Amino acid sequence: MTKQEKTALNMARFIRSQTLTLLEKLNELADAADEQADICESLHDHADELYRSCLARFGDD
Amino acid sequence: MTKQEKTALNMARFIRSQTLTLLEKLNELADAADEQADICESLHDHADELYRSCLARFGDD
Repeated sequence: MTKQEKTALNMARFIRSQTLTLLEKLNELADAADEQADICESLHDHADELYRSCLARFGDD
Repeated sequence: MTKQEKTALNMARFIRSQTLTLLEKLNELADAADEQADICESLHDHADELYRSCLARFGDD
């Protein structure tokens, strides 16, 4: 892939990892952050979908 | 807010900022990352919704 695509792929990997870390933190606050943990769950799945879409488009090459 | 809520709010702010940076990068690659830029657009809006939900729940106090 190009260098510019590699930066974007690396950034998508990082965001997926940070949204998982934040989901864990919101889940640890239990009832105090319940709605927020539910939104973040969907955010993490959305981050994972973006990362896999970038890997598929820019990789194997 | 508590210290634990402040960590989660700060993390949600950071993720919102990183998803905007990644959206700009994917938009700069134009047709080469078009589907990915469309997914990331929705990701950034989702990140913004999470941050505003955390600010509303944990703030003004």
